Amino acid sequence: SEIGTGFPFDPHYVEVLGERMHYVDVGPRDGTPVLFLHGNPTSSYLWRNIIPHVAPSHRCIAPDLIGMGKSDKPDLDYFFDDHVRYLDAFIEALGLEEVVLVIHDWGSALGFHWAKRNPERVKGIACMEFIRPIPTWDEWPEFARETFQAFRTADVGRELIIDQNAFIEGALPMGVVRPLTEVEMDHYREPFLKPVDREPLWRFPNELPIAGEPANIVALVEAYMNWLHQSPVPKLLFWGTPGVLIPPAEAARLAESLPNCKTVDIGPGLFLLQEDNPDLIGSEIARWLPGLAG
Ligand code: NA
Repeated sequence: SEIGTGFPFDPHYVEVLGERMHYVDVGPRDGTPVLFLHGNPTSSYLWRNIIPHVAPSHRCIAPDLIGMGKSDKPDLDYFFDDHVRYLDAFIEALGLEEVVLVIHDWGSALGFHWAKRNPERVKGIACMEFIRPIPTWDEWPEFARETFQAFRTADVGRELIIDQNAFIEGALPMGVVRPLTEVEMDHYREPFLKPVDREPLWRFPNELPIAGEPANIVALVEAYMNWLHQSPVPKLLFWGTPGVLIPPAEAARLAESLPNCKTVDIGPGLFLLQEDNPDLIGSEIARWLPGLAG
């Protein structure tokens, strides 16, 4: 597939709530910008081979979430609400008005939550392996079930994620169909070389709305899934087999229940669909974008 391992983007940094957040910023500076939101345990690196399909026709902005990627690492609890506050302010610091969202994992919770609060400002949502309510563990795929249950068990989770760096060395390769190369692994490892900096990677999977907990995250996600269900905004939904957060049966269900939703099968896929078929994801987004103007 010739999947590029390089990250050939000029680094940019903007002051947000007294901290520096890194972001990619390429492509033309008129038109509607496309805002790329990664999740755990990733960063803007996740979008490296999708962005070139879009940059020719649209501005691409891809921030690194606070405590992740090349962004500053303040001493926060790194709950979802921390991420909401920082992204809201990133968005304001960049003077963005209307945007198109391209989102994944916790980047999708952030995006969908920002959309619900600012519906008039989002012209489209491209999403994949995104956060929805997981009412039973039974719907979490077997192969990844014990991994995440352990992440969420008291003290054992921290030892795995902070001490063994398990999210990076274990969960991450598991969530990619193809074998990641060492070069790719080293980019992903980069922000988390020091154990103490791995805090956001532990808090996040403990924020996942699974089996009713944490209750506040469940309610928030349900609220944005309800907004999404009601919203006429154009939607582009990428899915793989068997997936992780989004099983093929869930995508098919959403294909019918979500208004103005086009679904796209990337082929074999787990968690980081971007790593398995970035050419289809990129080119489909690029084809879909011009229609957003009406
Ligand atoms: Na997570």
